[PDB]
Amino acid sequence: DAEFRHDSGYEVHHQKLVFFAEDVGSNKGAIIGLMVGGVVIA
Amino acid sequence: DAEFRHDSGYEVHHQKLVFFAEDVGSNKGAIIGLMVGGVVIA
Amino acid sequence: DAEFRHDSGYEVHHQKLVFFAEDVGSNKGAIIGLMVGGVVIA
Amino acid sequence: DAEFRHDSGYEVHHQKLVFFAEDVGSNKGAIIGLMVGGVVIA
Amino acid sequence: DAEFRHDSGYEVHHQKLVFFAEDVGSNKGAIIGLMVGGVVIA
Amino acid sequence: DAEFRHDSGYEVHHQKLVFFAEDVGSNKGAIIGLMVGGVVIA
Repeated sequence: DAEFRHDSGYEVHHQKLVFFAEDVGSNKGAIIGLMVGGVVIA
Repeated sequence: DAEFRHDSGYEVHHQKLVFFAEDVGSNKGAIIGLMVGGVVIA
Repeated sequence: DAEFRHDSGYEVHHQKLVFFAEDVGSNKGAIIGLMVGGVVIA
Repeated sequence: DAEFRHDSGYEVHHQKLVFFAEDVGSNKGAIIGLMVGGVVIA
Repeated sequence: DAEFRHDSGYEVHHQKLVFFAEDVGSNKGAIIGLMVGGVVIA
Repeated sequence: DAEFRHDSGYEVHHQKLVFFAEDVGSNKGAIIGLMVGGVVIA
């Protein structure tokens, strides 16, 4: 008997690429990328 | 007996590439891309 | 009997790439990427 | 005085995505693509 | 006086994604891709 | 006076993604990718 109780709100379980989550102040250079050679933020 | 209880749905998995989620202040340079060589944000 | 009770608590994840979590002051150079050679933030 | 002497190397740069170069034996599964989820080779 | 003497050409430039170089025996599963979730080779 | 003599000895490589170099026996599972979750080779 396999009883899997998952009352969550997502379907990810491998790679989760996302910035923030709740609430931040100011995003002055928010970047999230693998092998990203080159990026300038004021 | 396979009882899978997932109160959410069936989509978005393996790779989740997306910025934000709830609500941020200001997106001054929000970028999310792998192998992205080149990007300038004021 | 396999009783898995997970009320929105995915602690065991593969790869979780995300900045912040609760709330910060100012994001002046928030970057999260593996093998990222090159990045300038004012 | 800017003297740039480049006998070769004027066509590709930044991102060089290509398989092989001189000569291999057998290509039984030669793949080169970023974010490529799904591929089966016998 | 800037004297740049570069005989050779193609070889590398920021990102060099390529398999092999001289000559191998057998390529039974040659793959080169970042963030590549999924690949089966016999 | 800047005398740069580079006949076959470059330094600006940044990212060099490539398998092998001289010559191997058998490539039964040759993979080169960052953040590659998932790969099976016989």
